[PDB]
Amino acid sequence: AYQYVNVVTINKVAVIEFNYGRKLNALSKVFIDDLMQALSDLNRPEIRCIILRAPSGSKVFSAGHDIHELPSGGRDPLSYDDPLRQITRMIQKFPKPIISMVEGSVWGGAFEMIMSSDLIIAASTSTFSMTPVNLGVPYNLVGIHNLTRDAGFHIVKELIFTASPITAQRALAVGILNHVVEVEELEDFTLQMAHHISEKAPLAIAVIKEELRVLGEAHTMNSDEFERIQGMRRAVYDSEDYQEGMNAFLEKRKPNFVGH
Amino acid sequence: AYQYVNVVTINKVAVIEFNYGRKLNALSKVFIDDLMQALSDLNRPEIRCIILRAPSGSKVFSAGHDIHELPSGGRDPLSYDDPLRQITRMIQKFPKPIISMVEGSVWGGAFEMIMSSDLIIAASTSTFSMTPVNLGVPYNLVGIHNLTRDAGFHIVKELIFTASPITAQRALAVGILNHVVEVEELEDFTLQMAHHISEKAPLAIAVIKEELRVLGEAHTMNSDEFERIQGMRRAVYDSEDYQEGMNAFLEKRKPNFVGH
Amino acid sequence: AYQYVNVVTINKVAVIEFNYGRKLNALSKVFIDDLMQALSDLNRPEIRCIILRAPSGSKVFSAGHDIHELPSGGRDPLSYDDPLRQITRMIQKFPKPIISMVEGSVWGGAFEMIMSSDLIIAASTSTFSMTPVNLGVPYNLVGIHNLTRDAGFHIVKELIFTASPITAQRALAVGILNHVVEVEELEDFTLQMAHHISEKAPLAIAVIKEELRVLGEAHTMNSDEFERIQGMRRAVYDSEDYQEGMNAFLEKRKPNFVGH
Amino acid sequence: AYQYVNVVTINKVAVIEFNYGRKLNALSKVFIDDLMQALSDLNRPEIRCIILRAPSGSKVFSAGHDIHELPSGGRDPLSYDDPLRQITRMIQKFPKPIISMVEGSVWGGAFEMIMSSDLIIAASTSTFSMTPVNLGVPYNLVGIHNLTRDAGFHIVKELIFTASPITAQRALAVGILNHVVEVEELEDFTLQMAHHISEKAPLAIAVIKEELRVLGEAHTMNSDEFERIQGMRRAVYDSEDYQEGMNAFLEKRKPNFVGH
Amino acid sequence: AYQYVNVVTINKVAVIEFNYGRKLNALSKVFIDDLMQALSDLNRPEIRCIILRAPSGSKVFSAGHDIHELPSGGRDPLSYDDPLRQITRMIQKFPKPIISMVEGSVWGGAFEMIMSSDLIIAASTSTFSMTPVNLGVPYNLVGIHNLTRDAGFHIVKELIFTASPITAQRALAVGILNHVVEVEELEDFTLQMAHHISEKAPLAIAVIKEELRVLGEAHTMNSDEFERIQGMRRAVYDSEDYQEGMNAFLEKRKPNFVGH
Amino acid sequence: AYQYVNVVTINKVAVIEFNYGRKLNALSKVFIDDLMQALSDLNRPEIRCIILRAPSGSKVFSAGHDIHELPSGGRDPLSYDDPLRQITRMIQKFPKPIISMVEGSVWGGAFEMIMSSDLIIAASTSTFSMTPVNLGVPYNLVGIHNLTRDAGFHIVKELIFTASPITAQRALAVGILNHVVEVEELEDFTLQMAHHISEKAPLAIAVIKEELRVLGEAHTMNSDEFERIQGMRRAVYDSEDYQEGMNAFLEKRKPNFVGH
Ligand SMILES: CC(C(=O)OCCNC(=O)CCNC(=O)[C@H](O)C(C)(C)COP(=O)(O)OP(=O)(O)OC[C@H]1O[C@@H](n2cnc3c(N)ncnc32)[C@H](O)[C@@H]1OP(=O)(O)O)=[N+]([O-])[O-]
Ligand SMILES: CC(C(=O)OCCNC(=O)CCNC(=O)[C@H](O)C(C)(C)COP(=O)(O)OP(=O)(O)OC[C@H]1O[C@@H](n2cnc3c(N)ncnc32)[C@H](O)[C@@H]1OP(=O)(O)O)=[N+]([O-])[O-]
Ligand SMILES: [K+]
Ligand code: NI
Ligand code: NI
Ligand code: NI
Repeated sequence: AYQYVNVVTINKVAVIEFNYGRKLNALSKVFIDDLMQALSDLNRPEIRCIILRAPSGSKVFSAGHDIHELPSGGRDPLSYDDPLRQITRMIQKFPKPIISMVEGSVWGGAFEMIMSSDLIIAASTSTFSMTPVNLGVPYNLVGIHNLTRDAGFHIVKELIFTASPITAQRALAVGILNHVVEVEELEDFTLQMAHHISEKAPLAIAVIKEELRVLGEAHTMNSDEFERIQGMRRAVYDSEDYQEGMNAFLEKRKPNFVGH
Repeated sequence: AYQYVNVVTINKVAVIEFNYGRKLNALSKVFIDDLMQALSDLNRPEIRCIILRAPSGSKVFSAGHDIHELPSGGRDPLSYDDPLRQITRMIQKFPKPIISMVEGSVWGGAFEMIMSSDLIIAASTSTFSMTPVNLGVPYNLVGIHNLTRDAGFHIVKELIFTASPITAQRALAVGILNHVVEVEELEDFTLQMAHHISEKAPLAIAVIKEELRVLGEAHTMNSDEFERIQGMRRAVYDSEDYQEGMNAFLEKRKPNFVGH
Repeated sequence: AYQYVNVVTINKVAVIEFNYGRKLNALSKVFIDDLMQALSDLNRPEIRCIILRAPSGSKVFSAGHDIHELPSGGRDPLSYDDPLRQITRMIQKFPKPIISMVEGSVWGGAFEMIMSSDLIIAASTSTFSMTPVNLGVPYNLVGIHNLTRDAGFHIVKELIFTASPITAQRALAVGILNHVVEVEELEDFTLQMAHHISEKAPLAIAVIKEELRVLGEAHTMNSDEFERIQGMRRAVYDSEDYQEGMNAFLEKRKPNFVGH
Repeated sequence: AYQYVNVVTINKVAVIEFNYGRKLNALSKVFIDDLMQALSDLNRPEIRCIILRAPSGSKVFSAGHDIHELPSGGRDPLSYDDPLRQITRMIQKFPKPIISMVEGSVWGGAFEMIMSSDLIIAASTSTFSMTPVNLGVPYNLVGIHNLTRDAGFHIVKELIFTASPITAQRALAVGILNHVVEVEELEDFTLQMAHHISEKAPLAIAVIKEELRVLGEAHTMNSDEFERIQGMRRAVYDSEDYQEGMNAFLEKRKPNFVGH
Repeated sequence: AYQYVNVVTINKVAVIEFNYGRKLNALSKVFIDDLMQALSDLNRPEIRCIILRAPSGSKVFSAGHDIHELPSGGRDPLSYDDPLRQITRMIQKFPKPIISMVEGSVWGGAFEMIMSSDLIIAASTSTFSMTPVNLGVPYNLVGIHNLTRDAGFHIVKELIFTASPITAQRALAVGILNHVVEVEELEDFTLQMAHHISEKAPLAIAVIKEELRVLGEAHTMNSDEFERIQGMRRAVYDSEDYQEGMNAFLEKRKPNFVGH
Repeated sequence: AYQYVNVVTINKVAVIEFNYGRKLNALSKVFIDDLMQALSDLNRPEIRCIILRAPSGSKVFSAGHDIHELPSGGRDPLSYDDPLRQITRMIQKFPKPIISMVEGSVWGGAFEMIMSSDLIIAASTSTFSMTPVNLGVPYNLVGIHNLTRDAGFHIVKELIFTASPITAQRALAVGILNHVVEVEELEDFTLQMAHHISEKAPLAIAVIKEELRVLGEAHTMNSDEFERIQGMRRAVYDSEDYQEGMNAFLEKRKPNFVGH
C-alpha cells in the first residue's frame, strides 16, 4: 500500500486515487513519489489501462505545484528531476493508456499533469487554469510544450497570459477534453471506456502511444537557441518579481509586479 | 478505363468514384493501383480539382486494409511501398486539391487515406473509426503522423485506443471534417466547392499545398530514435498477439490478446 | 505622433488604432513602418499589453497587401525584409502580449498579421479571408507556417484553396479566434482582458511567449528541401498567371488563370 | 552516342571522359546535359562503378562555371535547376560509386562537382581552387554544404576566403583526396580500385551510399533561418560588387570590390 | 569471472580482454553479453577508465559481426536489439572513457565497435577493414553514422565500397586512430594515458562525453526519410545477392553478385 | 584607444593585439569587453580581415578563464551572457574573416576562442590544451560543439579527457591549424594571407561565412534532450569535485577527485 494514493484493480483496469487531501493534492514530492511507485507497480502484462482520480466528491482535483517546496534563492524549480517533470515523463512513457478522470478544480502543474495523460474525461462542474504568471515562474520548455498538443496557440496563450479558469464546456470546445459528463455518471462512463480499451491489443496500443510521444517531442532546435532560452529563464528566476510572486502567494496578498 | 474506379470530368473537376463494392472498397493492391493510375492520368492542366467518392447510397465508404493481403507475421505490414503508403504519398504530393466526399462508414487505412486528402465533406450519417488495435497491428510512424494534423492528441488517442466509431457531427466538432451536409445535398455542395476552387490560381494552390506538406512532415528525429521505434514495431509484428488478431478477424471471432 | 496610427495608453495598456482608412488599412510600407515605430516606442517596462484595432465602425479591418507595392518584374513580393514579413516577426518577438481586436473584414496579409498576434477577439459581424490564390501569389513558407498553429490542416486548406470568407462564428469554432462578442461590447471586453493580463508577471509572460515562439518555429528541414521549395516559388512568380492575377486586380476584373 | 562526353566500358566499370576541351570542360549546360544523359544511360545492373575524367594529358580538368551563361538582372545562377545543382544531386543519388579521376587544374563549380563524388584519385601535378569570392558570387547553402564533409571548417574557410589553389599533396593531407599517384599510374591505380569495387555487393553499396547521403544532408534549420540567408544572398546578387566581379572576369582584369 | 572476457584492474583503470579466440572474438551474442556484463560490473566510482583489448600476440583483434547469427533473408540483420547495436550504444553512453587498444586485424562490426569507443591506440602492424559489401548486408543508419565522426566522407566511402584493409599508419593519417605504437610498447603507452585520465574530474569527463554523444547523434530527418531508407534496406535483405553473400561465406568461396 | 588591447590597421587588415600580459591574457570580463569593443569598432566597410594575436615573444597566448571570476557557487560560469560565450558568438557572426595568429601556449576557453575563429596560423613552438577536466567544470553544449568542426571525435576526446598539451605540428596534422610557421616568419606569413583575402569580394565572404556558421550550428535536438543535459551539468556544478577542482587551482595543489 501507499501513504498518499489508494489503488483498486478491476480486471485489467487500475484506478489510482489521490489521498493527499490535507494539501488538496498539491504536487508535493512525497505525493508524486507514491503516485510514481503506484504506476511502476502497475506496469504488468495483466494491467491494460490506468485511471487517475481525486476522491469522489472532491471540490479540488489538485491545487497544483506545492509552493512551500517550489524553491526560491536562484534555483530552477522546474529542473529535469523535479517531481512534476518526473511524473509527466513517466505518464508519457508508460506503455498503457492513462486516463485523467477529473472532478473538481485543476490548477497549474496539475493542469500540465492531466494534459500529459492520454485522455481526459471530466465532470460538468470541473474547472481548469494554468497559473505560472500569477507567481512570476518561468515555466520550462518541455512543460510549455506539454500544453500545446490539444488547443491552438491563441487559446493556449489566453490560458497562460490570463491564468483565468475555464469551464469543462469550454475545455471540451477547444479540444483539451475528450468527454464532459454529469458528476454522477463520471466513474461509470470512465470505467466503461477503460474496460473497452483493455479488450484491444496491448502491444499495438503501447507502440502507437510511443510513436505519438516521439512525434509530439520532434520539435528540434540548435544548442544556441536552447542556451538563449535558459539564459532568459535564469533572468526570470533571479528577478525581484519572482521573489514578490512567491512571497505574495505564501502571504495570501496580491503581488506587485514591476518588470525586473 | 479502369476495372476498379469510374472517372467523370465536369468542366475542370474530376470525380474518381470507387468501383470495388463487392469487397466494400477495401484497399486491395488491385484497387489502389487503379486509383493511383486514375489520379496520374488526371495530372493535366485542364483538371483543377479532384473529388474521391464511393458510389451514391454506399453503406461502407471503404472497409480499410485488405486483411487477406497483410503478411502473416515476421514481416512489416506497412512498409514504404505497400499500397496505402504509396497512395497517401501520391495524394499529398498531387499538385491539385483532392477532396474526399464521404458517404457511409470509413475504417482504418481508409480513415488514414481521407485524412491525407486536402478537404473532407461528409454525409450526416457517415461514421469514422481507426482500427489497428483491433488486430494488434503496429501502425507505422508516417501513418500515425498523417492522423495528427487536424484533431488534438487526446482526441486522436481516444480514436486509436478505443477503435470506436465517431459520428460526422463529432468529427466536425474535433476538426477532422470541413463540412457535414444531408446526404441528398452532398454531391451538389462538394461539386460547387470544387468548381469554385477550379477558378483560382493553380500554381499558387500547388506551391502552397507543397509548403503545407513539407511543414507537416518537418517533425524531425535522430536515427537512434527511428531505429528504436522500428525495433518496437518489429516486436509487435513478431508477437503471438498479432497472429491471434489476424486469425480472429479471418475466423470472425473475438481475439484473446495476452501481451506477447 | 504618427501619420498612419493613433496610440492611447491608459495605465499599463496601449491601444494602437489604424489611421489609414482612406486605403482600407492596406499594408502599404508607410503604414507598416508607422505600426512598427509605435510598437517599438511602447517597448517600455510600464506598458504590459498591446491592442491592435481599426477605428470604431470600420467595414474593413485591413484590405491586406497593397497591390500597388507588390513587386512585378521577377522579384519575390514576400522576401524576408518585405514589410508584412518584418511586422509578423516583430509582433512574435515582442515581449508583451499583443491582442488583435477585430471589427470588419480581414483580407490576406492582414489575416496572417492577426494570426501572428497572441489573442484575437472579434465582433460577431467580422469576416476572415486568405486570398493569395485570387492573385496567383506563391505565399512564403514562414507566412504559411504562421497560419497553421490554430485550426487544423483540412480547415487551413479550405480557407486558402477557396479564398472564401468565413464568419467570426466559424473562425471561433475552428480555433482561430479566442472570443466573439457583439460589436457594442468589443472594446469593453478587450480592455477588461488586456487590463487583467497587465496585473500578471511580465517577465514570466515574456519568456513563456518566447518559448511558444521557438517551439512553433521548430519545424526543421534540410537545405535541399528549402532550395527545392524556393525553386517552386520562383516558377510561380515568373508565371503568366502571376502577371494575369496582378493585372486583373488593377483592371478590376476577374482573372483567367491557365496554369503557367 | 554523345557530342560532349566519350564513354568506355571495361567489364563492369564505365569511364566517362569529358569532350569539351575547347572550353576547358567549363560547366556549360550542353556539356552537363550530356554528362547527365551518359550517367543515366549507365544506370543498369551490369554497370557497377563509374569513373569521371578529363582526357589524358589535360592541363585543365574543368574551368568551372561558364561566365557566358550567368543570366544577369540579378537572377540566381545557383538556383535549384541550374546545371551544376542538377549534376551534384544526380551524382549523390546515383546508386553506383562515382570516382573522380583527376588530371589537371580543378576550378570553382568543378571543385564542388568532384567533392560531390564518392572518391577522388588525383595526379601528383593536379591543383584545386574554390573561386566564388573572385567574382562576388553568393554561393548557395547546398553547394557550400557539399564542401564541408571532408576537410575541417578552418581549412574550408581558407580555401574559400583565399580562392588560392592547393596542391594534390595538401588536398590529400587535409582529407579532400583519397590517393595521389604519379600521372603515369593514374589510370592503372583508379581502374584497379574500380574493378575491385565492382566485385562487391551492388545493392549493399547503393543503400549505404544513400544512408551517407541522407546523414550528410541531415543538418536541419527552421524556415525563418533559410529565408534570412536567402535575403542575404539576394543582397549580394543585387550588389555593385557582383556586377564588378562578373565584368572584371569578362574583361580579363582584376576586380576592385568596395563592399556594396 | 566471465566465460568470454578476462578483467584486470590496475589502480583506477580496468582492462577488459577478450577470451573468445576460438571464433577469433567474433561478436556473438554470448561474447557481447559478457562484455556488457563486465562493463556494468565496472560502473563504480573507483574505476575511472576502461581499456578494451584482445589477448597479447593476437593475429585477429576481432573477426566482427558473427555471420552465423545473421538471419537467412527476409529479416533485418541489424535490428535495434542485435548484439553489435547494443554494445555500441552501451560504450557510447558509458560514463567513463573507453579506450580501444588494438593488436591484430579488425573486421566489420568490430571496426564499428572501436569507432564507437572514445580513443583508439593501435600497434604499428594492426589493420582495419569495413566488410558488409563482401556479404551483401544492408548496414543500418546508426551503424553507418558511427563511422562518420573521425575520417571524411571520401575516406569512409573508400573503406566501405572497397572493403580493403588499411594500415595503422593510414588510419592515423586520416583521423581514425589517436596513436600508433610498436606492439612491445602498446600496453604501457595505453596504460600511461589511462592512468593520466584517471587523475582528472570524472563527473566533468562523463557530462562532456554525453554532450559529445548527443551532438554526434543530432543529425535529424523526418519519418518519411527514415521509412524510405528502411524500405531500401528491406529490398537488400530480401535480395538474391544477400542469400548469395551468406552462402558464399558458409561454403568459403567468392560470392557472385548480380544486383538483385 | 583601449586599456587591454592595441589595434593597428594596415590598409584593409586590422590587427587586435592583447595587452593583458600581467594576467597572461586570461579571459577576464574587462579584457573580453575591450576585445569586443575593438571588433565592433572595426566593423567598417574599409576593413576586410581581422588578425587576433598576443604580443610578439609571448610565452602564454592566453591562460583561458579567469578562475578569480567564478561567480557565487551553485551557479553556471558558462551561461549564455558570460564573456567567453559572448565573444565566440561575436567572432562567429562577424561579417569579416578573423584569423587567430598564435604565439605561445593556449589554454581552455582561449582554445575554444581560437577554434571559433575562421583560420588559425601558429608558431612552430606554440602548444594547445583544453583544460576543464582539470577543475571539474561541466563545459556547456555550445562550447563543446565549437571544438568539433576541425579534428575528429577520437582526437577531440583525447584532448579533453587528458587535458594534455599538443604541439603545433600535431594540431596541423589533426586539422585544427591552417599553417605552422617559424616564429620569425609568423607575422609576415599571416599579414600576406590577410592582405590577399582583403582583395576578394567582402559581401560574398560574409554570406558564405554566415552559411557555414548556420550549417555548423544545425545539429538539432528536442527540448527533453536539452533539459536532460542541463540537469547533468547542474549535478556537476553542485558536486564536491567541482569545489575541490576550483580550490585546488586557487591553492596551487593537485586536486583529489572522488566522483561526487
Ligand atoms: C505550476 C504552477 C502552480 O501549480 O501554482 C500553484 C497554483 N495553485 C493555486 O493557485 C491554488 C492554491 N490554493 C488555493 O487557492 C486554495 O487552497 C483553494 C484550492 C482554492 C482551496 O481553498 P480552501 O479554503 O478550500 O483550502 P486552503 O485552506 O486554502 O488549503 C488547504 C491546505 O492545503 C494547502 N495548499 C493549498 N494549495 C497549495 C499549494 N499550491 N501549495 C502548497 N500548499 C497548498 C493550504 O496551505 C492548506 O494547508 P494548511 O492547513 O497547512 O494551512 N505554477 O505556479 O505555474
Ligand atoms: C488500420 C487497419 C484496417 O484498416 O483494418 C480493417 C478494418 N475494417 C473492418 O474491421 C471492417 C471489416 N468488415 C466488416 O466489419 C464488415 O464487412 C462490415 C463493414 C461490418 C460490413 O459487413 P457486411 O455483412 O455488410 O458485409 P461482409 O460480408 O462482412 O463483406 C462483404 C465482402 O467484403 C469482404 N470484406 C469486408 N471487410 C474486409 C476487409 N477489411 N478486408 C478484406 N475483405 C473484406 C468480406 O469478407 C465479404 O467478402 P465475401 O462475400 O467474399 O465473404 N488495421 O486493422 O490495421
Ligand atoms: K534526356
Ligand atoms: Ni508541430
Ligand atoms: Ni505464447
Ligand atoms: Ni554534422
